[PDB]
Amino acid sequence: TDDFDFLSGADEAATKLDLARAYIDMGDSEGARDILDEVLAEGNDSQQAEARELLERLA
Repeated sequence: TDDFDFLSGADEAATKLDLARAYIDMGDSEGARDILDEVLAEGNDSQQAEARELLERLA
């Protein structure tokens, strides 16, 4: 069953890191930034670091 199919905080941050990259590829830096900010709050230390890297490319 799919009764318990839900994603695990880090899996969500991982997805969001990739979504953020897609927004960047598309030139929507505002859309990328909003998603990256979620990673800052949600991701582990590595994902937070990566999100910070991506945020710096936007500046």
